[PDB]
Amino acid sequence: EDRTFARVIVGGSSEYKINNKVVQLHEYSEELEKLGILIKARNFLVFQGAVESIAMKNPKERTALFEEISRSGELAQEYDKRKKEMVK
DNA sequence: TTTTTTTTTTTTTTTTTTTTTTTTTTTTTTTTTTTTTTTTTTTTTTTTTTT
Repeated sequence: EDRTFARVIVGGSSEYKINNKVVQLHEYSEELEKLGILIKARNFLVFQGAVESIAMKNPKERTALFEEISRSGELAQEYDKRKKEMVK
C-alpha cells in the first residue's frame, strides 16, 4: 500500500491532508507518532551550521530534548501540582 | 730629574623615588529571575461568491 500525506497553506493557517482528505493537525500527528517521529523533539535534522551547536549547548536544552522523546513532558503539571499540595 | 699643583675617573654612600606585594575594602559588570509585551498564528463567525 501507499500513503499520500499533504499540507496546503491558506491565509495564515495551514491544513493537512491524509489520503487526499482534509484532516486536522492532531490526528495527522498521531499517525506520525505511530510511524516513529517526534516533530517537536527535533532530533534528526541538522541545518547548515548546527552540527557544532549540537555539542556546545547548555546542558538544560539537551535534557529538554531527552525529556521530550521519552513522553515524560506531559506529566509535568501533575508533578508540580502534587508538589505544591504536599509542601503546603 | 724631581717636586708641586691640577683634573679626570672610579667607587661608595645616601636619599628620594619608584616598584612590588599583599591585604582589605568597594563598587560594577555580569548573571539569573520574573514579567510581560509583542507579534504571529489560530479560530470562528461573518461576508462574499458560486451553482
